[PDB]
Amino acid sequence: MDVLRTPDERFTALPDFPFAPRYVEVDSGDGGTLRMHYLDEGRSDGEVVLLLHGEPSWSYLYRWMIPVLVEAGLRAVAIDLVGFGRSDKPTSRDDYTYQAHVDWMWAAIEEIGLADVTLVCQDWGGLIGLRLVGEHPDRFARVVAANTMLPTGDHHPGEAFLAWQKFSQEVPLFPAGQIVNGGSLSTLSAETIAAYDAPFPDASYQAGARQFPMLVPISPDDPATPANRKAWAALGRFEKPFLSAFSDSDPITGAAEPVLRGHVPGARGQSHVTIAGAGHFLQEDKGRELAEAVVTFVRANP
Ligand SMILES: [Cl-]
Repeated sequence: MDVLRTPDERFTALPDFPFAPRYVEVDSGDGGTLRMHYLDEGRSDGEVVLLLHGEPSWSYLYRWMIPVLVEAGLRAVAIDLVGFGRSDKPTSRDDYTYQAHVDWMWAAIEEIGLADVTLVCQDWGGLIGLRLVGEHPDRFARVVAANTMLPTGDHHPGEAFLAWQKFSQEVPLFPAGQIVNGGSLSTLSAETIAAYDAPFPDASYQAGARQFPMLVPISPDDPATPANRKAWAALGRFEKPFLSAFSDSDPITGAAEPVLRGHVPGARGQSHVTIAGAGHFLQEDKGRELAEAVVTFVRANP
């Protein structure tokens, strides 16, 4: 596969993001190697909180949450998906599949060497992350799901998702920063918008961003349907702590909240929260509040 790397000059002086870039290498899947970017902050022996972003964001999305987690004595790790952030970026839309993202993310987790992980996931961070919980439950001590789901293709995704999907394909120029603004209640600053555009100097870097919405299973003939059904079944046996921390103003994922909460046995008896006054990208609107909920949940489940 052919692969681009975003020049480092794109990431100079991003506001509120004083976290050193770290990298791991993973197999591309067709005989080469891809570099993936991650952040690793806080005490080296701290309980790991793994922060996974989705479409079309990157670890920059977690910048308000990281300091709260670190101050609480936790180790915050955030990984950029292939195609995003400071990770390498295959050039063909056909290089990106649900399976490939799952394999790439698992390889990153393994290479970094994370154990007894508290997953915090949103959007595609959870479509990938929750599948990984199903496939490797022993790796995850706890799970926080926020504005996400694990679709098998068996249920209609809702009109809000379909409107996003159509826009993502039809828009002539794909404006990642304005998309994140679109899914936030707060007005993102010009510098924040620029931080989300930083990975994508032009359209040649955006194949992963264009393809993601087409990978969401919305019918049972999806290539991910068999694996997602198996992962869903495994999540239905996950007895370890599971927290629902969805926001109140996200039409795309709102319907998924009670389905996920009801399915996972480890959600029973946990103090689920609704993050008030936040849109889809709830980490932008109420990042501190979500991080505080994660700290409370970790401490309540020693
Ligand atoms: Cl999407």
